[PDB]
Amino acid sequence: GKITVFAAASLTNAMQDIATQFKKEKGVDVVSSFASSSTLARQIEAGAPADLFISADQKWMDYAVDKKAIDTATRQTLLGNSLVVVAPKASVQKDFTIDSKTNWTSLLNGGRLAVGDPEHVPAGIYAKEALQKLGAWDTLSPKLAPAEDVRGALALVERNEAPLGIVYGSDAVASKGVKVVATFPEDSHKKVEYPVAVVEGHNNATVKAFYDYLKGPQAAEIFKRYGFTIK
Amino acid sequence: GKITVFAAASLTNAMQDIATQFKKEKGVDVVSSFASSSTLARQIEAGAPADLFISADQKWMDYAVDKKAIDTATRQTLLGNSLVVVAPKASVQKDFTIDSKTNWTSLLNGGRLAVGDPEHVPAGIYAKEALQKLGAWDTLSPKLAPAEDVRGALALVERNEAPLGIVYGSDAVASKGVKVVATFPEDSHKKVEYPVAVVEGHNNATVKAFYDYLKGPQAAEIFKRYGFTIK
Repeated sequence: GKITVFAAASLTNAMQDIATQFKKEKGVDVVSSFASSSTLARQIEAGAPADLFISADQKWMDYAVDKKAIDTATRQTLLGNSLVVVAPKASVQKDFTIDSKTNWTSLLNGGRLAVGDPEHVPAGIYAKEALQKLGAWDTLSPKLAPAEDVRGALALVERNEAPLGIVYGSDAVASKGVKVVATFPEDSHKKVEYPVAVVEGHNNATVKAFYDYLKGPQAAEIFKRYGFTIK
Repeated sequence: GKITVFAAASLTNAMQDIATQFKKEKGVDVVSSFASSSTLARQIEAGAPADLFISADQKWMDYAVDKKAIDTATRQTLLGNSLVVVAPKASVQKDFTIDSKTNWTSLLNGGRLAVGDPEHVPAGIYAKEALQKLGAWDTLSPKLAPAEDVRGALALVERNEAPLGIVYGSDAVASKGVKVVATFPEDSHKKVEYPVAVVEGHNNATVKAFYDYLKGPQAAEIFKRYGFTIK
Protein backbone atom coordinates (compact mmCIF):
# COMPACT_ATOMS: atom_id res chain seq x y z
CA GLY A 1 0.00 0.00 0.00
CA LYS A 2 -1.23 2.46 -0.54
CA ILE A 3 -2.34 4.11 -3.78
CA THR A 4 -5.68 5.87 -4.21
CA VAL A 5 -7.16 5.82 -7.72
CA PHE A 6 -10.17 7.85 -8.90
CA ALA A 7 -11.56 6.23 -12.06
CA ALA A 8 -14.56 6.64 -14.32
CA ALA A 9 -17.42 4.29 -13.44
CA SER A 10 -17.02 2.46 -16.74
CA LEU A 11 -13.59 1.32 -15.50
CA THR A 12 -14.98 -0.36 -12.37
CA ASN A 13 -14.35 -4.00 -13.27
CA ALA A 14 -11.09 -3.55 -15.18
CA MET A 15 -9.56 -1.40 -12.48
CA GLN A 16 -10.65 -3.78 -9.71
CA ASP A 17 -8.97 -6.68 -11.52
CA ILE A 18 -5.85 -4.62 -12.22
CA ALA A 19 -5.63 -3.59 -8.54
CA THR A 20 -5.96 -7.24 -7.50
CA GLN A 21 -3.17 -8.40 -9.82
CA PHE A 22 -0.92 -5.48 -8.85
CA LYS A 23 -1.34 -6.34 -5.16
CA LYS A 24 -0.46 -9.96 -5.87
CA GLU A 25 2.64 -9.07 -7.91
CA LYS A 26 3.97 -5.93 -6.23
CA GLY A 27 2.49 -6.14 -2.73
CA VAL A 28 0.96 -2.67 -2.92
CA ASP A 29 -2.67 -1.96 -2.01
CA VAL A 30 -4.62 0.02 -4.58
CA VAL A 31 -7.86 1.55 -3.33
CA SER A 32 -10.20 2.70 -6.09
CA SER A 33 -13.16 5.08 -6.09
CA PHE A 34 -15.55 4.87 -9.04
CA ALA A 35 -18.05 7.56 -10.07
CA SER A 36 -18.79 9.81 -13.02
CA SER A 37 -15.58 11.43 -14.26
CA SER A 38 -17.28 14.79 -13.55
CA THR A 39 -17.88 13.92 -9.90
CA LEU A 40 -14.31 12.65 -9.55
CA ALA A 41 -12.69 15.68 -11.20
CA ARG A 42 -14.72 18.00 -8.99
CA GLN A 43 -13.75 16.05 -5.85
CA ILE A 44 -10.07 16.31 -6.84
CA GLU A 45 -10.44 20.06 -7.37
CA ALA A 46 -12.03 20.36 -3.92
CA GLY A 47 -9.17 18.45 -2.28
CA ALA A 48 -9.64 14.66 -2.38
CA PRO A 49 -6.65 12.40 -1.54
CA ALA A 50 -6.55 10.76 -5.00
CA ASP A 51 -3.11 9.92 -6.40
CA LEU A 52 -4.27 9.08 -9.93
CA PHE A 53 -7.24 10.06 -12.11
CA ILE A 54 -8.61 8.27 -15.18
CA SER A 55 -11.46 10.06 -16.94
CA ALA A 56 -13.88 8.64 -19.55
CA ASP A 57 -13.47 11.85 -21.55
CA GLN A 58 -10.89 14.48 -22.36
CA LYS A 59 -13.31 17.18 -21.12
CA TRP A 60 -13.10 16.36 -17.42
CA MET A 61 -9.36 15.82 -17.49
CA ASP A 62 -9.02 19.22 -19.18
CA TYR A 63 -11.18 20.59 -16.39
CA ALA A 64 -8.99 19.16 -13.64
CA VAL A 65 -5.89 20.45 -15.43
CA ASP A 66 -7.41 23.93 -15.78
CA LYS A 67 -7.98 23.97 -12.02
CA LYS A 68 -4.23 23.26 -11.71
CA ALA A 69 -4.95 19.93 -9.95
CA ILE A 70 -3.01 17.57 -12.24
CA ASP A 71 0.66 16.76 -12.90
CA THR A 72 0.45 17.57 -16.60
CA ALA A 73 3.80 15.91 -17.39
CA THR A 74 2.08 12.59 -16.70
CA ARG A 75 -1.05 13.07 -18.81
CA GLN A 76 -1.71 10.74 -21.71
CA THR A 77 -4.59 9.05 -23.49
CA LEU A 78 -4.77 5.45 -22.33
CA LEU A 79 -7.90 3.80 -23.72
CA GLY A 80 -10.70 4.00 -26.24
CA ASN A 81 -14.28 2.69 -26.24
CA SER A 82 -17.50 2.68 -28.24
CA LEU A 83 -20.97 4.02 -27.49
CA VAL A 84 -23.87 1.57 -27.66
CA VAL A 85 -27.51 0.96 -26.82
CA VAL A 86 -28.19 -1.98 -24.52
CA ALA A 87 -31.34 -3.94 -23.66
CA PRO A 88 -31.88 -6.66 -21.07
CA LYS A 89 -31.09 -10.20 -22.31
CA ALA A 90 -34.64 -11.16 -21.38
CA SER A 91 -35.90 -8.38 -23.69
CA VAL A 92 -37.49 -9.22 -27.03
CA GLN A 93 -35.84 -6.12 -28.52
CA LYS A 94 -34.33 -6.89 -31.90
CA ASP A 95 -31.09 -5.32 -33.05
CA PHE A 96 -31.51 -1.96 -34.77
CA THR A 97 -29.43 0.64 -36.61
CA ILE A 98 -28.55 4.08 -35.25
CA ASP A 99 -28.79 6.83 -37.88
CA SER A 100 -30.95 9.88 -38.58
CA LYS A 101 -33.90 7.58 -39.40
CA THR A 102 -34.00 5.71 -36.09
CA ASN A 103 -37.50 5.67 -34.60
CA TRP A 104 -36.63 6.10 -30.93
CA THR A 105 -40.25 6.84 -29.98
CA SER A 106 -41.38 3.48 -31.37
CA LEU A 107 -38.41 1.65 -29.86
CA LEU A 108 -39.09 3.06 -26.38
CA ASN A 109 -42.70 1.83 -26.13
CA GLY A 110 -43.68 4.59 -23.71
CA GLY A 111 -40.61 3.76 -21.65
CA ARG A 112 -37.61 5.95 -20.89
CA LEU A 113 -34.08 5.86 -22.29
CA ALA A 114 -31.46 5.41 -19.57
CA VAL A 115 -28.43 7.69 -19.98
CA GLY A 116 -25.68 9.22 -17.92
CA ASP A 117 -26.89 12.69 -16.94
CA PRO A 118 -26.06 14.65 -20.12
CA GLU A 119 -25.30 17.74 -18.04
CA HIS A 120 -22.09 16.21 -16.71
CA VAL A 121 -21.58 12.42 -17.07
CA PRO A 122 -19.18 11.65 -19.96
CA ALA A 123 -21.45 8.87 -21.26
CA GLY A 124 -24.35 11.33 -21.29
CA ILE A 125 -22.28 14.05 -22.95
CA TYR A 126 -21.21 11.67 -25.72
CA ALA A 127 -24.83 10.52 -26.05
CA LYS A 128 -26.21 14.04 -26.31
CA GLU A 129 -23.61 14.98 -28.93
CA ALA A 130 -24.55 11.95 -31.03
CA LEU A 131 -28.29 12.40 -30.63
CA GLN A 132 -28.02 16.09 -31.56
CA LYS A 133 -26.01 15.26 -34.69
CA LEU A 134 -28.57 12.60 -35.67
CA GLY A 135 -31.49 14.97 -35.09
CA ALA A 136 -32.99 12.86 -32.31
CA TRP A 137 -32.24 15.01 -29.27
CA ASP A 138 -35.39 17.15 -29.14
CA THR A 139 -37.54 14.03 -29.45
CA LEU A 140 -35.59 12.14 -26.78
CA SER A 141 -34.80 14.85 -24.22
CA PRO A 142 -38.16 14.57 -22.47
CA LYS A 143 -37.90 10.76 -22.54
CA LEU A 144 -34.63 10.30 -20.65
CA ALA A 145 -33.92 8.49 -17.40
CA PRO A 146 -30.71 10.22 -16.33
CA ALA A 147 -28.28 8.57 -13.91
CA GLU A 148 -25.36 9.77 -11.81
CA ASP A 149 -22.82 7.79 -13.82
CA VAL A 150 -22.77 5.36 -16.73
CA ARG A 151 -23.06 2.40 -14.37
CA GLY A 152 -26.22 3.94 -12.94
CA ALA A 153 -27.59 4.05 -16.50
CA LEU A 154 -26.54 0.42 -17.04
CA ALA A 155 -28.25 -0.52 -13.78
CA LEU A 156 -31.58 0.99 -14.89
CA VAL A 157 -31.55 -1.33 -17.89
CA GLU A 158 -30.28 -4.36 -15.94
CA ARG A 159 -33.17 -3.79 -13.49
CA ASN A 160 -35.76 -3.39 -16.30
CA GLU A 161 -36.57 0.13 -15.09
CA ALA A 162 -35.77 1.40 -18.60
CA PRO A 163 -36.11 -0.77 -21.71
CA LEU A 164 -33.05 0.70 -23.44
CA GLY A 165 -29.97 2.60 -22.30
CA ILE A 166 -26.96 4.35 -23.78
CA VAL A 167 -23.73 3.05 -22.27
CA TYR A 168 -20.23 2.13 -23.47
CA GLY A 169 -19.41 -1.02 -25.41
CA SER A 170 -17.28 -2.06 -22.44
CA ASP A 171 -20.31 -1.82 -20.13
CA ALA A 172 -22.10 -4.49 -22.15
CA VAL A 173 -18.98 -6.67 -22.00
CA ALA A 174 -18.97 -6.42 -18.20
CA SER A 175 -22.71 -7.08 -17.73
CA LYS A 176 -24.32 -10.55 -17.64
CA GLY A 177 -27.78 -8.96 -17.83
CA VAL A 178 -27.70 -6.75 -20.91
CA LYS A 179 -26.74 -7.15 -24.55
CA VAL A 180 -25.81 -4.60 -27.23
CA VAL A 181 -28.75 -4.02 -29.56
CA ALA A 182 -27.24 -1.10 -31.49
CA THR A 183 -23.88 0.64 -31.85
CA PHE A 184 -23.47 4.38 -32.44
CA PRO A 185 -21.59 5.21 -35.63
CA GLU A 186 -18.12 6.46 -34.71
CA ASP A 187 -18.68 9.60 -36.79
CA SER A 188 -21.70 10.57 -34.67
CA HIS A 189 -19.68 11.72 -31.62
CA LYS A 190 -16.23 12.64 -30.29
CA LYS A 191 -13.99 9.57 -29.96
CA VAL A 192 -14.52 7.98 -26.55
CA GLU A 193 -11.10 8.36 -24.95
CA TYR A 194 -9.75 7.85 -21.45
CA PRO A 195 -6.88 10.10 -20.34
CA VAL A 196 -4.88 9.16 -17.26
CA ALA A 197 -2.75 11.47 -15.12
CA VAL A 198 -1.14 11.67 -11.72
CA VAL A 199 -2.66 14.26 -9.38
CA GLU A 200 -0.40 17.28 -8.85
CA GLY A 201 2.17 16.53 -6.16
CA HIS A 202 1.39 12.82 -5.93
CA ASN A 203 3.97 11.29 -8.31
CA ASN A 204 6.04 9.38 -5.74
CA ALA A 205 7.79 6.07 -6.47
CA THR A 206 4.80 3.90 -5.53
CA VAL A 207 2.33 5.91 -7.57
CA LYS A 208 4.78 5.89 -10.48
CA ALA A 209 5.05 2.09 -10.27
CA PHE A 210 1.27 1.73 -10.62
CA TYR A 211 1.06 4.35 -13.38
CA ASP A 212 3.68 2.37 -15.30
CA TYR A 213 1.71 -0.84 -14.63
CA LEU A 214 -1.39 0.72 -16.22
CA LYS A 215 0.68 1.13 -19.39
CA GLY A 216 2.05 -2.43 -19.25
CA PRO A 217 1.01 -5.76 -20.82
CA GLN A 218 -0.75 -7.24 -17.76
CA ALA A 219 -3.09 -4.26 -17.53
CA ALA A 220 -3.54 -4.15 -21.31
CA GLU A 221 -4.77 -7.74 -21.27
CA ILE A 222 -7.35 -6.86 -18.63
CA PHE A 223 -8.49 -3.67 -20.37
CA LYS A 224 -8.99 -5.60 -23.62
CA ARG A 225 -10.90 -8.36 -21.82
CA TYR A 226 -13.35 -5.71 -20.61
CA GLY A 227 -13.92 -4.24 -24.06
CA PHE A 228 -11.55 -1.26 -24.09
CA THR A 229 -9.16 -0.48 -26.90
CA ILE A 230 -5.50 0.24 -26.12
CA LYS A 231 -4.14 3.58 -27.32
CA GLY B 1 -32.14 18.95 -44.27
CA LYS B 2 -30.06 17.29 -45.12
CA ILE B 3 -26.57 18.11 -46.41
CA THR B 4 -23.48 16.10 -45.51
CA VAL B 5 -20.19 18.02 -45.49
CA PHE B 6 -16.71 16.45 -45.21
CA ALA B 7 -14.26 19.15 -44.11
CA ALA B 8 -10.63 19.38 -43.03
CA ALA B 9 -10.20 19.27 -39.25
CA SER B 10 -8.89 22.82 -39.22
CA LEU B 11 -12.39 23.92 -40.38
CA THR B 12 -14.15 22.35 -37.39
CA ASN B 13 -15.25 25.51 -35.58
CA ALA B 14 -15.95 27.67 -38.63
CA MET B 15 -18.01 25.01 -40.34
CA GLN B 16 -19.98 24.24 -37.16
CA ASP B 17 -20.90 27.92 -36.83
CA ILE B 18 -21.75 28.19 -40.54
CA ALA B 19 -23.97 25.10 -40.30
CA THR B 20 -25.75 26.61 -37.29
CA GLN B 21 -26.42 29.91 -39.04
CA PHE B 22 -27.51 28.19 -42.26
CA LYS B 23 -30.01 26.04 -40.34
CA LYS B 24 -31.41 29.14 -38.64
CA GLU B 25 -31.75 31.13 -41.88
CA LYS B 26 -32.67 28.42 -44.39
CA GLY B 27 -34.10 25.62 -42.26
CA VAL B 28 -31.72 23.03 -43.71
CA ASP B 29 -29.72 20.63 -41.54
CA VAL B 30 -26.01 20.45 -42.34
CA VAL B 31 -24.18 17.46 -40.88
CA SER B 32 -20.40 17.80 -40.85
CA SER B 33 -17.61 15.23 -40.52
CA PHE B 34 -14.16 16.53 -39.65
CA ALA B 35 -10.87 14.66 -40.09
CA SER B 36 -7.62 14.96 -41.99
CA SER B 37 -8.32 15.95 -45.61
CA SER B 38 -6.49 12.72 -46.56
CA THR B 39 -8.85 10.56 -44.51
CA LEU B 40 -11.88 12.39 -45.92
CA ALA B 41 -10.75 12.16 -49.56
CA ARG B 42 -10.08 8.45 -49.21
CA GLN B 43 -13.49 7.87 -47.58
CA ILE B 44 -15.15 9.70 -50.49
CA GLU B 45 -13.20 7.55 -52.96
CA ALA B 46 -14.38 4.42 -51.11
CA GLY B 47 -18.02 5.54 -51.26
CA ALA B 48 -19.04 7.84 -48.39
CA PRO B 49 -22.34 9.79 -48.55
CA ALA B 50 -20.65 13.21 -48.51
CA ASP B 51 -22.26 15.93 -50.64
CA LEU B 52 -19.44 18.48 -50.32
CA PHE B 53 -15.70 18.29 -49.63
CA ILE B 54 -13.39 21.04 -48.38
CA SER B 55 -9.70 20.11 -48.21
CA ALA B 56 -6.88 21.92 -46.35
CA ASP B 57 -4.68 21.41 -49.41
CA GLN B 58 -4.88 21.21 -53.18
CA LYS B 59 -3.17 17.78 -53.06
CA TRP B 60 -6.07 15.85 -51.58
CA MET B 61 -8.67 17.57 -53.72
CA ASP B 62 -6.54 16.67 -56.76
CA TYR B 63 -6.49 13.12 -55.44
CA ALA B 64 -10.28 12.93 -55.11
CA VAL B 65 -10.68 14.42 -58.60
CA ASP B 66 -8.20 11.93 -60.08
CA LYS B 67 -10.33 9.11 -58.65
CA LYS B 68 -13.24 10.70 -60.56
CA ALA B 69 -15.12 11.34 -57.29
CA ILE B 70 -15.70 15.09 -57.65
CA ASP B 71 -17.95 17.36 -59.74
CA THR B 72 -15.05 19.31 -61.21
CA ALA B 73 -17.29 22.09 -62.53
CA THR B 74 -17.81 23.15 -58.91
CA ARG B 75 -14.19 23.16 -57.76
CA GLN B 76 -12.60 26.38 -56.59
CA THR B 77 -10.17 27.67 -54.00
CA LEU B 78 -12.11 29.10 -51.07
CA LEU B 79 -9.70 29.98 -48.25
CA GLY B 80 -6.12 30.62 -47.25
CA ASN B 81 -4.26 30.16 -43.97
CA SER B 82 -0.81 30.39 -42.39
CA LEU B 83 1.43 27.79 -40.76
CA VAL B 84 2.56 28.45 -37.19
CA VAL B 85 4.17 26.96 -34.10
CA VAL B 86 2.02 27.02 -30.97
CA ALA B 87 2.81 26.53 -27.28
CA PRO B 88 0.47 26.34 -24.29
CA LYS B 89 -0.44 29.73 -22.74
CA ALA B 90 0.94 28.41 -19.46
CA SER B 91 4.28 27.70 -21.18
CA VAL B 92 7.19 30.05 -20.53
CA GLN B 93 8.23 29.65 -24.18
CA LYS B 94 9.24 32.98 -25.64
CA ASP B 95 8.43 33.95 -29.20
CA PHE B 96 11.03 32.83 -31.72
CA THR B 97 11.84 33.17 -35.41
CA ILE B 98 11.61 30.37 -37.97
CA ASP B 99 14.46 30.36 -40.48
CA SER B 100 17.46 28.16 -41.31
CA LYS B 101 19.13 29.12 -38.00
CA THR B 102 16.30 28.00 -35.71
CA ASN B 103 17.60 25.71 -32.96
CA TRP B 104 14.71 23.25 -32.72
CA THR B 105 16.68 20.85 -30.51
CA SER B 106 17.14 23.54 -27.86
CA LEU B 107 13.53 24.75 -28.16
CA LEU B 108 12.17 21.22 -27.62
CA ASN B 109 13.93 20.50 -24.29
CA GLY B 110 13.98 16.76 -25.00
CA GLY B 111 10.27 16.98 -25.76
CA ARG B 112 8.61 16.14 -29.08
CA LEU B 113 7.17 18.40 -31.78
CA ALA B 114 3.45 17.76 -32.41
CA VAL B 115 2.57 17.66 -36.12
CA GLY B 116 -0.06 16.26 -38.42
CA ASP B 117 1.33 12.95 -39.69
CA PRO B 118 3.57 14.18 -42.52
CA GLU B 119 2.83 11.06 -44.55
CA HIS B 120 -0.72 12.26 -45.24
CA VAL B 121 -2.17 15.09 -43.11
CA PRO B 122 -2.07 18.41 -45.01
CA ALA B 123 -0.70 20.28 -41.96
CA GLY B 124 2.06 17.67 -41.73
CA ILE B 125 2.80 17.83 -45.45
CA TYR B 126 3.10 21.63 -45.32
CA ALA B 127 5.30 21.29 -42.21
CA LYS B 128 7.62 18.74 -43.78
CA GLU B 129 8.01 20.87 -46.92
CA ALA B 130 8.94 23.90 -44.83
CA LEU B 131 11.28 22.01 -42.53
CA GLN B 132 13.06 20.39 -45.48
CA LYS B 133 13.50 23.78 -47.17
CA LEU B 134 14.90 25.23 -43.93
CA GLY B 135 17.28 22.29 -43.42
CA ALA B 136 15.65 21.20 -40.16
CA TRP B 137 13.87 18.02 -41.27
CA ASP B 138 16.62 15.44 -40.67
CA THR B 139 17.11 16.84 -37.16
CA LEU B 140 13.39 16.95 -36.35
CA SER B 141 12.07 13.78 -38.00
CA PRO B 142 13.01 11.54 -35.08
CA LYS B 143 11.58 14.10 -32.62
CA LEU B 144 8.01 14.24 -33.94
CA ALA B 145 4.71 13.45 -32.24
CA PRO B 146 2.51 12.74 -35.26
CA ALA B 147 -1.26 13.01 -35.05
CA GLU B 148 -4.14 11.85 -37.22
CA ASP B 149 -5.18 15.38 -38.14
CA VAL B 150 -4.10 18.92 -37.36
CA ARG B 151 -6.56 19.10 -34.46
CA GLY B 152 -4.91 16.01 -32.98
CA ALA B 153 -1.60 17.88 -33.16
CA LEU B 154 -3.20 20.93 -31.56
CA ALA B 155 -4.61 18.70 -28.82
CA LEU B 156 -1.15 17.32 -27.95
CA VAL B 157 0.01 20.87 -27.25
CA GLU B 158 -3.20 21.90 -25.46
CA ARG B 159 -2.76 18.83 -23.21
CA ASN B 160 0.95 19.59 -22.55
CA GLU B 161 1.95 16.25 -24.06
CA ALA B 162 4.22 18.12 -26.49
CA PRO B 163 5.72 21.51 -25.68
CA LEU B 164 5.42 22.83 -29.24
CA GLY B 165 3.33 21.94 -32.27
CA ILE B 166 2.98 22.91 -35.91
CA VAL B 167 -0.61 23.85 -36.74
CA TYR B 168 -2.41 26.51 -38.80
CA GLY B 169 -2.78 30.12 -37.75
CA SER B 170 -6.53 29.51 -37.60
CA ASP B 171 -6.00 26.72 -35.06
CA ALA B 172 -4.43 29.16 -32.63
CA VAL B 173 -7.35 31.54 -33.17
CA ALA B 174 -9.80 28.78 -32.27
CA SER B 175 -7.91 27.54 -29.18
CA LYS B 176 -8.16 29.12 -25.71
CA GLY B 177 -5.22 27.01 -24.52
CA VAL B 178 -2.42 27.73 -26.96
CA LYS B 179 -0.80 30.81 -28.45
CA VAL B 180 1.34 31.39 -31.54
CA VAL B 181 5.03 31.57 -30.66
CA ALA B 182 6.36 31.56 -34.23
CA THR B 183 5.02 31.89 -37.77
CA PHE B 184 6.49 30.06 -40.75
CA PRO B 185 7.68 32.38 -43.51
CA GLU B 186 5.25 32.20 -46.43
CA ASP B 187 8.12 31.42 -48.82
CA SER B 188 9.03 28.27 -46.85
CA HIS B 189 6.07 26.17 -48.09
CA LYS B 190 3.28 25.93 -50.65
CA LYS B 191 0.49 28.43 -49.93
CA VAL B 192 -2.01 26.91 -47.51
CA GLU B 193 -5.18 26.80 -49.62
CA TYR B 194 -8.58 25.21 -49.14
CA PRO B 195 -10.40 24.05 -52.27
CA VAL B 196 -14.11 23.24 -52.08
CA ALA B 197 -16.13 21.06 -54.47
CA VAL B 198 -19.38 19.16 -54.70
CA VAL B 199 -19.01 15.38 -54.77
CA GLU B 200 -19.78 13.86 -58.19
CA GLY B 201 -23.52 13.43 -58.63
CA HIS B 202 -24.47 15.36 -55.50
CA ASN B 203 -25.13 18.88 -56.87
CA ASN B 204 -28.88 19.08 -56.20
CA ALA B 205 -30.69 22.32 -55.33
CA THR B 206 -30.16 21.96 -51.57
CA VAL B 207 -26.45 21.23 -51.87
CA LYS B 208 -26.11 24.12 -54.34
CA ALA B 209 -27.77 26.48 -51.85
CA PHE B 210 -25.19 25.59 -49.18
CA TYR B 211 -22.30 25.73 -51.64
CA ASP B 212 -23.43 29.25 -52.58
CA TYR B 213 -23.73 30.12 -48.88
CA LEU B 214 -20.09 29.13 -48.33
CA LYS B 215 -19.16 31.85 -50.84
CA GLY B 216 -21.47 34.44 -49.30
CA PRO B 217 -20.86 37.28 -46.82
CA GLN B 218 -22.28 35.49 -43.75
CA ALA B 219 -19.88 32.58 -44.17
CA ALA B 220 -17.02 34.94 -45.03
CA GLU B 221 -17.44 36.78 -41.75
CA ILE B 222 -17.26 33.48 -39.86
CA PHE B 223 -14.22 32.23 -41.78
CA LYS B 224 -12.43 35.51 -41.08
CA ARG B 225 -13.34 35.37 -37.38
CA TYR B 226 -11.61 31.99 -37.19
CA GLY B 227 -8.39 33.19 -38.82
CA PHE B 228 -8.90 32.17 -42.45
CA THR B 229 -8.29 34.46 -45.40
CA ILE B 230 -10.94 34.76 -48.12
CA LYS B 231 -9.81 33.93 -51.66
